Amino acid sequence: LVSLIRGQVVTTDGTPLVGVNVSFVKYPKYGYTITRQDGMFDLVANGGSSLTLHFERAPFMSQERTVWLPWNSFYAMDTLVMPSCDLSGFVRPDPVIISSPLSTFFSDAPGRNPIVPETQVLHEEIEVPGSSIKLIYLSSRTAGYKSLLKIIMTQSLVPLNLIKVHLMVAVEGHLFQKSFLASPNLAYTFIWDKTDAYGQKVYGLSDAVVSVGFEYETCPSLILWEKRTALLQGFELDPSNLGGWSLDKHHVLNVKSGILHKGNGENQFLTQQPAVITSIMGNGRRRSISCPSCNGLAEGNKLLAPVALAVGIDGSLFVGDFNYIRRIFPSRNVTSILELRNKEFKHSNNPAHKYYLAVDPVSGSLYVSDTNSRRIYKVKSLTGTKDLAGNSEVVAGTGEQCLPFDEARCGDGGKAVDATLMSPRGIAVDKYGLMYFVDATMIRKVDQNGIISTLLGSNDLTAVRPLSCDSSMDVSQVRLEWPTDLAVDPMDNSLYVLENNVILRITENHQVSIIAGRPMHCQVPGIDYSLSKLAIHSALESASAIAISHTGVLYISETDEKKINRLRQVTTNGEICLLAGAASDCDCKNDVNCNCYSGDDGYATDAILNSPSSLAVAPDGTIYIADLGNIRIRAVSKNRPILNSFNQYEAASPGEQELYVFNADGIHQYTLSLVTGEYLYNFTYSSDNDVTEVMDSNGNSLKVRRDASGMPRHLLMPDNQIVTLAVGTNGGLKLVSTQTLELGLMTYNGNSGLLATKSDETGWTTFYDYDHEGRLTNVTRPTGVVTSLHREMEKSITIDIENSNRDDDVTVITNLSSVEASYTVVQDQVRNSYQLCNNGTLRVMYANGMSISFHSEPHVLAGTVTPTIGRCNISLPMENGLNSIEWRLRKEQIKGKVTVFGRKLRVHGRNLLSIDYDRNIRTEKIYDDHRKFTLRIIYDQLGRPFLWLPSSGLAAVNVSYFFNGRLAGLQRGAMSERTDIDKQGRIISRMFADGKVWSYTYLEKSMVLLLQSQRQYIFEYDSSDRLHAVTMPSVARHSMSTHTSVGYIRNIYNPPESNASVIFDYSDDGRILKTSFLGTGRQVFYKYGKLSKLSEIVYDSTAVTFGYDETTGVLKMVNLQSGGFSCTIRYRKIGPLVDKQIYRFSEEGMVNARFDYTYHDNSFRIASIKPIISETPLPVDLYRYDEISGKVEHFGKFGVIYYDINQIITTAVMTLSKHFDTHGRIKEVQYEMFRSLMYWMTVQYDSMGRVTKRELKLGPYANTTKYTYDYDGDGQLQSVAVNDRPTWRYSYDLNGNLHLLNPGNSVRLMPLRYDLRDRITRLGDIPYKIDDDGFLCQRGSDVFEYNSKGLLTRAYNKANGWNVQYRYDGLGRRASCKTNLGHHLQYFYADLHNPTRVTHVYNHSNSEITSLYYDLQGHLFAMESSSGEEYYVASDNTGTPLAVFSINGLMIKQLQYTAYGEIYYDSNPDFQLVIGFHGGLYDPLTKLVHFTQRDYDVLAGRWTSPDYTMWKNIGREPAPFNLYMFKSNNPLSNELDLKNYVTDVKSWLVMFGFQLSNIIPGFPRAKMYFVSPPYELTESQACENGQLITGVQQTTERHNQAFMALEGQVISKRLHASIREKAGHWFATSTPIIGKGIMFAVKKGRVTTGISSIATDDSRKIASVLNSAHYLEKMHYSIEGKDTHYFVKIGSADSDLVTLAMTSGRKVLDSGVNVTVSQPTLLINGRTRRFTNIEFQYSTLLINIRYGLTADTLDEEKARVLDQARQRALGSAWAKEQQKARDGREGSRVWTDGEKQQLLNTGRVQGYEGYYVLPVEQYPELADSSSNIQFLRQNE
Ligand SMILES: *[C@@H]1O[C@H](CO)[C@@H](O[C@@H]2O[C@H](CO)[C@@H](O[C@@H]3O[C@H](CO[C@H]4O[C@H](CO)[C@@H](O)[C@H](O[C@H]5O[C@H](CO)[C@@H](O)[C@H](O)[C@@H]5O)[C@@H]4O)[C@@H](O)[C@H](O[C@H]4O[C@H](CO)[C@@H](O)[C@H](O)[C@@H]4O[C@H]4O[C@H](CO)[C@@H](O)[C@H](O)[C@@H]4O[C@H]4O[C@H](CO)[C@@H](O)[C@H](O)[C@@H]4O)[C@@H]3O)[C@H](O)[C@H]2NC(C)=O)[C@H](O)[C@H]1NC(C)=O
Ligand SMILES: *[C@@H]1O[C@H](CO)[C@@H](O[C@@H]2O[C@H](CO)[C@@H](O)[C@H](O)[C@H]2NC(C)=O)[C@H](O)[C@H]1NC(C)=O
Ligand SMILES: *[C@@H]1O[C@H](CO)[C@@H](O[C@@H]2O[C@H](CO)[C@@H](O)[C@H](O)[C@H]2NC(C)=O)[C@H](O)[C@H]1NC(C)=O
Ligand SMILES: *[C@@H]1O[C@H](CO)[C@@H](O[C@@H]2O[C@H](CO)[C@@H](O)[C@H](O)[C@H]2NC(C)=O)[C@H](O)[C@H]1NC(C)=O
Ligand SMILES: *[C@@H]1O[C@H](CO)[C@@H](O)[C@H](O)[C@H]1NC(C)=O
Ligand SMILES: *[C@@H]1O[C@H](CO)[C@@H](O)[C@H](O)[C@H]1NC(C)=O
Repeated sequence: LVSLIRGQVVTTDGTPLVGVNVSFVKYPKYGYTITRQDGMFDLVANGGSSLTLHFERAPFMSQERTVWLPWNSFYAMDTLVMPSCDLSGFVRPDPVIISSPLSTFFSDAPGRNPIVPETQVLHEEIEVPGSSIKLIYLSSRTAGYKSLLKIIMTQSLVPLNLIKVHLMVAVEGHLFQKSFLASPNLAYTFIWDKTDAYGQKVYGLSDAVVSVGFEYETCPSLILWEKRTALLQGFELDPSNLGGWSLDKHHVLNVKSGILHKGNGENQFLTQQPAVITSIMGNGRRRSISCPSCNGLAEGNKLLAPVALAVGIDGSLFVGDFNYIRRIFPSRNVTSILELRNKEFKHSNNPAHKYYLAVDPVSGSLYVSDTNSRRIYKVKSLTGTKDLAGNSEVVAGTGEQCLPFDEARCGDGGKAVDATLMSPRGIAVDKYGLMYFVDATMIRKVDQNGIISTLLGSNDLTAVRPLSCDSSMDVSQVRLEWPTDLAVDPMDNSLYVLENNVILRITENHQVSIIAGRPMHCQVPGIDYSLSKLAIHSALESASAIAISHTGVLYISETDEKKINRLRQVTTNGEICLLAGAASDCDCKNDVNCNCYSGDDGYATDAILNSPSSLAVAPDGTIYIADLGNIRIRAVSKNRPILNSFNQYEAASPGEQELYVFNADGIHQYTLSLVTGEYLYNFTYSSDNDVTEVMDSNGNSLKVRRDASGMPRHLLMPDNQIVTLAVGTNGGLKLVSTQTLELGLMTYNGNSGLLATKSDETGWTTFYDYDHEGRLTNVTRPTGVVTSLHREMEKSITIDIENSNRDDDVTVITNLSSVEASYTVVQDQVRNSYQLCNNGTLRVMYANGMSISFHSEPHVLAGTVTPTIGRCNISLPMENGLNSIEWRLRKEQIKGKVTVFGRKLRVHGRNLLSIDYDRNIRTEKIYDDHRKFTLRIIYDQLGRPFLWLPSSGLAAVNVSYFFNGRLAGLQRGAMSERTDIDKQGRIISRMFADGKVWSYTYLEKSMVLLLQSQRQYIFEYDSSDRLHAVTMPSVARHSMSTHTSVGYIRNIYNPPESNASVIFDYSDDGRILKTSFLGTGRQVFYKYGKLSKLSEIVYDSTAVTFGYDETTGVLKMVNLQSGGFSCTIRYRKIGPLVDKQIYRFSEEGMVNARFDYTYHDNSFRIASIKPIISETPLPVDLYRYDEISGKVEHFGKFGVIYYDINQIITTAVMTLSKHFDTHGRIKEVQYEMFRSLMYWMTVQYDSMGRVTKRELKLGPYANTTKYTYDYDGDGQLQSVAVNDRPTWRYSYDLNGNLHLLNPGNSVRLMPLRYDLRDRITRLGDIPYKIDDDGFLCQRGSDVFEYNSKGLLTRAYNKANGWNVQYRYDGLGRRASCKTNLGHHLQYFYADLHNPTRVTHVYNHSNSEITSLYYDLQGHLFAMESSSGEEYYVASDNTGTPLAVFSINGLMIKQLQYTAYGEIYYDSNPDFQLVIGFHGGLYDPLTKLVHFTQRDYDVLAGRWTSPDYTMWKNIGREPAPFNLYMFKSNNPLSNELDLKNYVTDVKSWLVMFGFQLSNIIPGFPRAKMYFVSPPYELTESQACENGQLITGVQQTTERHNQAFMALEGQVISKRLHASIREKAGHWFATSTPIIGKGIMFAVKKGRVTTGISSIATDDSRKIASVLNSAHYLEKMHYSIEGKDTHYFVKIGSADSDLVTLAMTSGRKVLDSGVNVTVSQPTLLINGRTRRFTNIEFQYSTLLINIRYGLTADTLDEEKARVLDQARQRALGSAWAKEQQKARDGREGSRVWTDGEKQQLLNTGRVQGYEGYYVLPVEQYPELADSSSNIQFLRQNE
């Protein structure tokens, strides 16, 4: 094409000349330029060919300079200044060039984590109301984000004579020059502003030319130069033009650089993807020698034998097609230009008849050199004349072969035409027009005059020295053995020789050196470290051809003709890698049944070549291969989108299942579904190509209302809502707002475009700091938390990530090479490795020992432009640990259009599942390979799934949509739930299939949910749709608030007319830190360690530690320590899988346990469990599975049969048959023993899935009992009839409290009483007591002791004389139960998939172990004793045991329960059953059923504690609720949820018994929990999963998720409006003390504040006072409900009092913040002190500052706050102890009658004092905790 030249002309000193006439003459093209004051010359010339330039000046010598021009680039010419010394064996410069990585990383959740560590990028977002389209900010899409180039020119060792080092950097016309002095480890970092020489923005990717010169003391005039190329990222295109922000769905394609810039922040550098191979000439068949119809199109045109290739100055490819020389024009047409009369059809593949081509860059002359004719020819006419046989002229040679020892030296010194040649081989023509050629074993020159000479002069055997491995010697010392190909480097102007599998370089200074290949001089032990990526250390296997690109890249052809047929690439850095040609399993030359032609229109590295003979590099950088064996010319091109028949470009995202359509200019037209082919988004533009409308598939249009210049004004949302956009004078988006909400408020750093601040409606301001390079260095939050990023750019780029509040330091190390980008994420000694290879492979090597390898293939629909993960190879650290998953993609085309898109999932060559989409009928067929499962998903005209048609006669699921595409209703047979919406899109009605209607009324931020029973719930909201208050039907108002605190976000819930606050403290990343119950003082502290995983849980006097392995990072230990008692759980793992679980106890009587696990070969499936309880080995339980479905076929002694969705559990003795209805609900259970029916149950449901009828037969001879259930207007259980006779009646409060029941078997109707907080107070005559935290305290004479974690530690009754104590493990599970009546049991959890499931019970009274066996629904069905006894359990639809049968099929126990779980009949009370009502642990003493997180009272029919986490989502999903009610007062039916409407393939598969989790490693296992497990338990399972801190970790996750995706499209199953959710913010935000626009940072306990433009004057006053203060770390407490934080200031308060404009008292600011100035006098440990005290307070948040002058000020305040907290802890502990004595309850210590009386009268006991159990020195957070205090006398 066309190139641009730019250079400077200077004098001797360095002054630019004001008058130089720069001239150039080439073909008919003429031109000249005259330099100005700057001394710069700018010229336009044709690229590729060599151009000579003349310079004219008056008092200076007129000089000429010839240069090799790049094809279509901006050439920066060397500076012009207006020979005796010889450097041989001197050290050449070997620079290490490190470029800043490409911005390929982005965030999956910019709202959760905006930090991209590796590229130091800020990825932010703004959610807008009325649309799912977001506004995205990416800090790399700015002017401030510069391109870096670290050039390490010297190492630790400097050559002795080196004095000066010179540097040159050439980027887009710019020429940077700098001189340095010789120093060890000398480096310079070049910064590019992404502009050209004219100050214009450069888009995409650019090439930099780095030149390093070495000046020696021996010769100061000459400098040893070395040229290297580097890739620099330019400006990213801005598609949306919204003040530096983009629309989430709006993309742009850079057509020139081949980059897909997605609006969501995702950048796809398409040219950096695997290279593509295509056939440009030939059809694999030979043409006739006469060449008939050889003049036409190149593609498919028959060849004979392509032996030579050369690219002309025109861009034409000259083909040495044996007999004829054919020219391929840029128009892709072929014309024969020369016929060689000495070529015969027989000698086509003969090496003796092989000739070589070369193009002269001065004049486009083509030179031919035939080895057989012993001459060199020049083609006369390159257009081809009539007589083609005589279109050549002799350049060199007469035709006769001269003898090796010629006297006249084969005509040297004279004319080339008259001279004689030995055997001419490879030819190359220099920049100056000098012709070079290989003549037998030497290199000969043919100059401009026509005189022949010898460069590498042979026969001088005396001066010849063997080839030096490291140093470079002169031409005279070099001897050549079998040289073939020759080429000139268009960047160096050096000559490259291919000689006996070694490539050598001849510089312009006649210096020879090895560039590629390993000679026998230093073969072994030449290199001790062996394998390396360098070309010098890699041996060449039968090399045949060489080619050099204009960027100095060397390509080497290697052909063995048998199996080795490949093309390798050698980059400027000296690294060698495979470019094309896979290793063929078949012999191409010997084997007759062989095809060595494949891979065309696919990836080059996968393709199989056959005998490559010649290479040539095209103007665009594509490599041409003379594939002689396949009679074709093949092209290895950069991966690029191709213009289709419609003049459009197509790119795709397989992960999002989207296809993007762009016009010829790369402007985004449409987004279609990659599966469905239906339009998802349509983009319309203005005349200036500015985006004005985004129209989705549903008809929702988001209009961008613009100005005539394209300036954005506002967004017109699909609901006709206006979102105001205010762009600043710097061009940056300043404000995003609605008529009520301020969605975003942004400031920028000058005109760089770098986001300085970003605020939301809550007033939360985040501050961003960058370095001079525009890389993110700090992120400061209003919590005072700072995230810091530090870069160290060396041979490897290291980024250090630190947080001010945590010790979780993360470091990312990046090593970029020719083959791969290598990443290492380090957390202490735990190292995770990631490798992103050029072939498209992503390899993860986890610290745990497991490795995952994702492999890319071209997409079947989108082509080579989009690689897809079609293979996944997993490796576990074990004997048979290799696993493999495969996705096989297919297509069906009718009339050139896609009809069917098929995907098949395979494991070890077997089909598991097939997901096929038929575009004609709009159906998605999901089917099994063995006729077991079939599901059809029907899509509507808008491309939305609306109907799910399953097999086995199951009820179909169908959905309704509103006009805007939002889900309107769901239906599954007779069951349906519909909604109606406002004009505002708010739900106004909710209709159920039973006729139940809920109304939703909206009145000024308040919502009123009314039921037909006239029960009313009022939800009061914020502008941000977060709850302020909830009024219950009882008219009791619950209140909530959220506020930014110091180091966390505090969420407060206040019960009605109470100050007993329930607080949930969350970190900035959304992790729980503290759970507080201010009513009694209950606290749970959560700590996170160096691996960013849970490290400690502290509550009361109990400390739970989580130990991780120093190297693997896996959870090794969980240790609970509560004084003397210790409970330790230890794990051993095979990668992330548990293979050993140990239980250890410190207690005297308690027994230990061990569980050994084995896994099935080549899987993640558990094969066996071997238990050892109390050093007594138990029998091994074997697990057998179906390899196609993951179905458990055998477990222990039980066998499982699957038919449709029904299951049969069999043994030689028993058969348990479970029958399910069309809705997947249990309809019949049939338990048979010895071919006789022992138990049968039938369940019948109403339209809504409520149990209406249950028939039960308990025993083979017992009668059948019929139970009928009736529900009230709200679906609450009203009555229960036994054989059509009313037996039970239930009634409820307006709040849903059960206030009337028939207890047990009684006819009597008993009333239940409640308080305003819904806490029970009475059950008939029996009084109940619930504490201020909401926990069960007393039931008449029964006393209950619940700890801070909400676990029952002790329960007793002094009157009835019974006492029960419980012990728990570190994961919150009940470990033991011990009574004063002899009972002592221990519980174990051996099931890895169900960690809350009690699998084994150790009984201390008989020393026997009971093994519990559960069915596929989780219900108990069998038991096995270590004594040899076997029991068979009959369980109901809720998993409640109703009957037990002996080993001989005899009913030994029969239970009858009420609807709420109270036992009224027991045939054998002495037979103790561990599992009770609803599958929990039933206690006959307490009458409670224990589930790991909550306890259930069977007498009251409610939970013993509230689930305060309900408050988190009740605002988003408003519904009738009660904190204590059991299953919405429907205890026999499965809880009603939207999950009952099966709208996803994985959920349909689960129903059919399929367990994809067992066959697809990593696939999510379906959760089988009634009660949600505690945080630490779910965390202990998920901690083995890969972290997501860095960008490479997030890239890996995208690969994992895209591989596990089943359906082509998934619906958003939500019948509620989408709410903008913040991390750790649950409720309506309280006004912050740290105002909007104020920066607040707490680094190592030191406070620093900053101010932005938007900050108010009163907010700046608080900032000024808080600056330079010292925060009392870990010493912040909840005092009288207040979130009090302590600070100290060393100096006088005078300066700060002037700022506050006050002297003393209280002042109220504009925000409402209270400022109190006082001078208190404190008495701490007998020491009196008076100081100034400034207090800042808003609602519960309180910030206190103490002023001092001494250095001990911080230490004195620490001693003051701890003593005050000690007084609070002691005051509370003694009060609680006195209350225990008053109530008649058992105290913490055993007191005598005198001690007890002293406590009752005074409040304290003489000689006794409260001491900390957990030391306050290590646990300062427990300083005010009364539950951490123990009363002891001085005897200890
Ligand atoms: C942890 O370990 C603990 C052990 O350290 C463990 O506690 C022990 O648990 C077992 C099993 O539950 C207890 O044994 C039971 O004892 C029952 C009490 O009966 C006593 O009183 C009677 C007087 O009224 C005596 O006649 C009777 O004597 C019999 O037992 C003696 C053994 O001590 C023996 O030497 C005698 O020869 C004599 O046979 C005894 O002293 C007892 O009732 C009970 O038996 C029933 O249950 C067995 C299964 O558990 C059946 O195999 C057996 O056939 C019995 O069933 C019948 O009775 C039930 C209840 O009435 C009915 O539900 C049945 O349908 C059935 O009824 C039919 O048959 C009757 C005639 O047999 C007839 O009258 C009916 O009309 C009907 O036709 C069992 O042996 C043991 O005492 C506990 N030990 C201690 C120290 O606590 C604890 O459970 C473990 N915990 C966990 C969680 O695992
Ligand atoms: C699911 O499909 C059924 C059809 O099988 C839809 O039911 C129809 O609903 C209309 C009212 O909208 C009634 O007039 C028809 O009589 C119903 N058809 C029959 C015979 O079932 C139903 O609306 C769909 N459900 C949802 C929520 O999309
Ligand atoms: C909830 O309110 C009660 C009553 O206002 C507070 O209890 C009082 O606290 C003061 C100071 O500690 C004592 O002098 C009183 O004797 C207490 N009254 C009684 C009878 O308890 C209580 O501290 C408040 N709690 C919270 C969480 O703010
Ligand atoms: C600023 O301080 C005043 C006074 O301490 C707070 O007002 C008191 O609020 C309580 C509880 O709402 C009332 O019982 C008192 O009667 C109020 N006293 C006065 C004199 O107003 C006020 O709430 C504080 N401001 C904020 C936003 O926390
Ligand atoms: C290329 O060759 C075809 C014959 O195969 C001919 O029809 C066409 O006109 C040619 N085009 C050019 C570039 O002259
Ligand atoms: C920002 O981070 C760097 C990390 O090298 C640190 O040196 C610096 O003190 C930080 N500054 C702020 C704003 O805390």
